[PDB]
Amino acid sequence: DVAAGASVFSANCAACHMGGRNVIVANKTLSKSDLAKYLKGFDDDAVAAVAYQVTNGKNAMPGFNGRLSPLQIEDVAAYVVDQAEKGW
Ligand code: HEC
Repeated sequence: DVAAGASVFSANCAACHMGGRNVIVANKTLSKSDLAKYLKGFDDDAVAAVAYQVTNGKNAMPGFNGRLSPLQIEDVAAYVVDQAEKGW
């Protein structure tokens, strides 16, 4: 689950979120704080909130709804939440 999410992450996310940052929008990192400050519902269900932004995305953040499977999405989400909580 988290090991799978790691692979989905480096194959589809590392390009912009290397080390849990945000090369495009500097202040929109994948840190615990940022995910809390900007991700709706994050403080309700962390993985679900991340899985949401991943499926739909916004602005410069592309959606993966057609490219990734629901399973691959829940996996990268758990991985991200895991990394945020651990500090990357
Ligand atoms: C570069 C083109 C990106 C790729 C490919 C992915 N993401 Fe992204 N992400 C990007 C931007 C420009 C932004 C911010 C957009 C905005 O204005 O809101 C984001 C944001 C996120 C977030 C929330 C970050 C925060 O506000 O703290 C999440 C949860 C996120 N991105 C996850 C993520 C994952 C798992 C990806 C791989 C499938 C991924 N992103 C790819 C730009 C880019």
